[PDB]
Amino acid sequence: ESETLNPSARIMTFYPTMEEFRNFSRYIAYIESQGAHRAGLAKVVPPKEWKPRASYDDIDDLVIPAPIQQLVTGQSGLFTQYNIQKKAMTVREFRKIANSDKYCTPRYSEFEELERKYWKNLTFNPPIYGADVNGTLYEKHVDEWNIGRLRTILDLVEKESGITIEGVNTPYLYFGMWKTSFAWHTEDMDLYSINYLHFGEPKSWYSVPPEHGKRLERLAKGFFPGSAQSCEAFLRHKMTLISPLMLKKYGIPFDKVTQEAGEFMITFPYGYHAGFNHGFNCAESTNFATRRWIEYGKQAVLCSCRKDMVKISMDVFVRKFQPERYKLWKAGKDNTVIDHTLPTPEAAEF
Ligand SMILES: Cc1cc(C(=O)Nc2ccc(O)c(-c3cc(C(=O)O)ccn3)c2)no1
Ligand SMILES: [Mn+2]
Ligand SMILES: [Zn+2]
Repeated sequence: ESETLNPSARIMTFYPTMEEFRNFSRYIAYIESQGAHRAGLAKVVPPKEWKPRASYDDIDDLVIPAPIQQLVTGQSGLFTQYNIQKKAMTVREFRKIANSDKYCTPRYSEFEELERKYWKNLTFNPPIYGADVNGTLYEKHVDEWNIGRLRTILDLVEKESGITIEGVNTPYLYFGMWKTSFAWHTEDMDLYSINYLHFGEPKSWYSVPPEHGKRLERLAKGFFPGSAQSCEAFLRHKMTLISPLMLKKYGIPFDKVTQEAGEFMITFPYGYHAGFNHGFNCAESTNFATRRWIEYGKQAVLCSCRKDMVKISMDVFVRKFQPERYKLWKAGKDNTVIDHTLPTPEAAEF
């Protein structure tokens, strides 16, 4: 049944009506009923009717406390990205650097050309990413798909423990410029994420189906044996860039999509993704959960080499949503096997 929906596991694109767009968790359940999760990544174009903010003219004063310069080293489609923290600057100052002759987008025709220049010049002229800025650009009254308050069961973490985790159950803003990158990764605790491109040049994405995630990890461990030996989940460092030609050379299934201003991207549990920005832009994102995520959370393989890494206690989720398995799980005897093709239980009504 689920196997027969999106059998190619390609990235799907949805055009919800305003009525479908009102209930967040419901529409996520719907696109899962259509097999969208199999790609690991889906695009959602909101109704033309909709807008999270009337104007972005008031934000050039917004502070980016920790701009990051992205040093990239490597060759032959394999790279490691090193972050050099720069001193705080305003959106105004960032935009100026971004559009400057030194850092601005190169001219090009088709997307494949711009993509080629990305992989050829990755290691040159390291750009600056205005990443991980705590905040939201949603107007306080927007009640549809509000990244600040999506109301999924991820809310159980703060509700139960008072714990907030920046960018995970709070919103992050990302100011891009040409050739700024996000490395191959799944989300913390293998959660969902939502990404909204407020304004500016596009953001291009690569994705690998969850059902082939393990194959990507095996490749990554082979190419980086030192890193694999020091950490049980070194891709969570988010420093590892791998070109689509390299994935193609080693038989890893993957898809590409380009995100335009005003569009949503949804990543799904255990969905590996990576990509880059085309030029000056701004994105807002956070994580979220569904009932399906819980098993993923229970089995997520975490970074073993850093204290300050993100770790959510699964206990409250197993008690409340899997009470019959709690004893078994707590005694380490819960051998549930994840089927990456099945849609979340909330999808029943479709
Ligand atoms: C140092 C340091 C920290 C990070 C990081 O946490 N990055 C991160 C953490 C979680 C994510 O989901 C994404 C991410 C970022 C984007 C994007 O930048 O557009 C798109 C998709 N995923 C990126 N990268 O370098
Ligand atoms: Mn991500
Ligand atoms: Zn680690």
